[PDB]
Amino acid sequence: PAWDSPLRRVLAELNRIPSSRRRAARLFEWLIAPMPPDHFYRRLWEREAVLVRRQDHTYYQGLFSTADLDSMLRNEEVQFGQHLDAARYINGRRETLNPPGRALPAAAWSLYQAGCSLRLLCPQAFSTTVWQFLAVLQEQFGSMAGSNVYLTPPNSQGFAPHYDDIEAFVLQLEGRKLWRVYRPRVPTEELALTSSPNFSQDDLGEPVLQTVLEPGDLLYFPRGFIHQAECQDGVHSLHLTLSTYQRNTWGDFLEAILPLAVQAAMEENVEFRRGLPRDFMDYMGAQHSDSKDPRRTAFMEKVRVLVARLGHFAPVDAVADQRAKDFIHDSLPPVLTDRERALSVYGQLTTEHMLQDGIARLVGEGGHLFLYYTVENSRVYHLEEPKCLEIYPQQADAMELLLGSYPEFVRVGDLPCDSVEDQLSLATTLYDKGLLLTKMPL
Amino acid sequence: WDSPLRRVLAELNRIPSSRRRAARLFEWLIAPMPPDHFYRRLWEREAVLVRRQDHTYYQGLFSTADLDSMLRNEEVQFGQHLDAARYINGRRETLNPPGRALPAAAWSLYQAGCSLRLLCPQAFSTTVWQFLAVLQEQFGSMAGSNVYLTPPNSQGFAPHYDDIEAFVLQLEGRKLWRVYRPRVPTEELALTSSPNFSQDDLGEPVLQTVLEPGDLLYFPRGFIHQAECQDGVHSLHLTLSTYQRNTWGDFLEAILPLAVQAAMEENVEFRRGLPRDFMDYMGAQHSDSKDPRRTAFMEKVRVLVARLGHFAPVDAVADQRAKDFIHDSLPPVLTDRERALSVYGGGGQLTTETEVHMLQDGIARLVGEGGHLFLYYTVENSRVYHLEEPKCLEIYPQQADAMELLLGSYPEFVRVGDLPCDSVEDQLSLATTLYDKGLLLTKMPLA
Ligand code: NI
Ligand code: NI
Repeated sequence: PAWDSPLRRVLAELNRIPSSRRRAARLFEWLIAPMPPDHFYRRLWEREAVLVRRQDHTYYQGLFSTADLDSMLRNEEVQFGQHLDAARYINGRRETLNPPGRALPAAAWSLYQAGCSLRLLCPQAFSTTVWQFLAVLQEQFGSMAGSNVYLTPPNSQGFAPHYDDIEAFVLQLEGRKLWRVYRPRVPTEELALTSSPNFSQDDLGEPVLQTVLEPGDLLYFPRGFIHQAECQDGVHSLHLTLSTYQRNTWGDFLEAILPLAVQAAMEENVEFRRGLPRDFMDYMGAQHSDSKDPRRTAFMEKVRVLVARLGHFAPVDAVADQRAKDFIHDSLPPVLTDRERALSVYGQLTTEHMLQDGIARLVGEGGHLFLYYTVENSRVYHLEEPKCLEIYPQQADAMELLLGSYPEFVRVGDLPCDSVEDQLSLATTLYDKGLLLTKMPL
Repeated sequence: WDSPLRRVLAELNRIPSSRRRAARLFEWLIAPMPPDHFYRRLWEREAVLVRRQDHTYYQGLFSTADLDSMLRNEEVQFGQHLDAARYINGRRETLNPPGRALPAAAWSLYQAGCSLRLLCPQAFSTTVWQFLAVLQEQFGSMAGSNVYLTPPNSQGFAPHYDDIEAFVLQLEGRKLWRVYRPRVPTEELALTSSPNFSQDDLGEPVLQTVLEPGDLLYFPRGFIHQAECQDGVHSLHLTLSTYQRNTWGDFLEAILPLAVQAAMEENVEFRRGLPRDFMDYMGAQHSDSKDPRRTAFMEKVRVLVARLGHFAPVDAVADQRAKDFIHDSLPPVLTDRERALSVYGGGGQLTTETEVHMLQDGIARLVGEGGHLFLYYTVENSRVYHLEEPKCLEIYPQQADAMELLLGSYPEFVRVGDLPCDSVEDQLSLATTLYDKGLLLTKMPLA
């Protein structure tokens, strides 16, 4: 019997699936199993919270353990604040207790002992298993996948009730914790855009979901959904919560669209460049909130039709590209399979495909062309400034093909350039930067 | 001594609404055209020339002498208040010798061919002031002016197009004007001043004339123009300029981010996630894409942008622009009646029995900002653009219903004791603060 924890099983499996994309689907299919991904997104994602009773306390064995924390605190410069917070919720308040500087096992555990909950901002940096997990999942999210690990001692609550500004996937890892989740309390909170203030017990009402998680379980809920948790009994609780979809709304897309749309409208269409009525302020202003004038209301219309006309002028593509750019510079660097590694520079070449599917994007800025890529990003968010390189027009077509036709191999001498000077400097540059894998080791 | 201008100004002084005075002065300025026809058909559309057959028309406004007495009796200074300019053989060349333009240094440059341009004459001329201060009331946007003096057989400026509606009042001498239709759709009602052009680049003048004292030549932004003196006579024209940056676009530029803001706060569809993989079908790279779900994204966009209108704070922006107009506005020119009835001659011991209305119709805006109410006003502005910071005063919610009344019902007199106000201390306080601040007048001389 090849394997022991379905995590280790499925992880090994991904190393045997050749398409980074396909790997990405898979892992998520696993994450919410038995449930279909397709049914989840269509009806549940952003719609409702979700418990997955796994029945398998060993489901996640290998991802992260109390031990792995204990090592980290010993073997790495874990700093209170920057990497680790000590939290308490008692008598209805939260108290944070971060002794300045360095977070040593001694101190950490002595805080844990005093009822504090331990929260590890960024264990993707230190654990390479978590790193992989995220870096695979983020490719099917089209949005940064981040994660924190929470440890709560017996008979204590770490944090107050609140709603985040992200989609949360709680994975129970060890122990048992009593959760209470709530549906958005009012229209304006449904899919909220800002973390909420710390709420008290009167502030809320009756939960839609109230469960005790056990290792292997998964609990998911959309942003705006309030939630609190606690240890009871005598057992510790460990969980990793995965999070994404921060600032990834149509709204936030529109914000960028519109300013450029109006600029365009103004340069290209003259109606946008005409002068306002001269006496418009005789009927427009808070001061005339209530004018009977029937040109108060024509003005109002003209603003709407003109606003509607902007739909036509909006650089929809140009902004999609710019958001991707941000996802790239936002992304955790790729976890390679063994096959990929070996075929790549990480493991010469001649006129006889893409390293992975989600590591690079081509983006025209200022009549130029830049290929932005992930493969030199830290395992800390934005610790690296964005990384690109300049494509010259001659090679644009080729580069576009390479990205559009993964995972299909292409002969270097079938890359639609002008010359064979081009075809070689493109595959050469790409290959060295770790963007490109060969079918036979060079 | 007695010209049409002198006559219309003495007419304005007998017209009690400040809003009628403005209309009437414009009617005078573009006569014999009716303004009604001008603003519907020709404003922003066509160049317009008024052959007036009257040299005396603008007599009073400004003369060459008035420009001398300026130079010698006020610190007029090169760069800042006065520019010399020359166009010869193809190039403009600018020559502002640092320092204080006195007459010696001025006339020399005039003699050497330069055209003199006076940037801020309404500061020193009190007729130009009245002229602009009245006309801005009916343009609803800043009315600026410069005065251009040009010696014979010369040309001061290269051909350009401006970013403003321009009215040219020919005051002395003669000048050959050439006006040219916007050359391409993107230069029609253009957004910024053009680079100086070379006579090779320009098409066929849509209009060409010699202007004589008393004529008026209007033409919209975008329209290319240039002028030259010929014969042996000089030119002296004032150009009145307006409507800078006062477009439906500029209104929208402001609306939008507030509208998107409100839309997200106030409606869940905007707060929803993009989809997980849209950048598989939406990119510059995937410009040409086949995805079908693409043309769905595209529509979602257009349909949400459509929705955003129905979220736009159109009043609140109007109000902000009002507030900027107020700041840009020249300070008002009082009739002798306004002056006699207001804090310019007699002082605040009034009563519930005093009848009162606002001083003029265009000196104040009431604007709600940060849960507060402020009356912004022009009566303390300078006759120099933006020299003073925005002036205003706070209105407490127990007065706002009065204050709105007062502004709405100019020029109807309202007994003080009939002001919607909860108390009689409140009643008197508004009236008094408003009067002493010089925003109010009484029907009867206070003393
Ligand atoms: Ni939370
Ligand atoms: Ni000009």
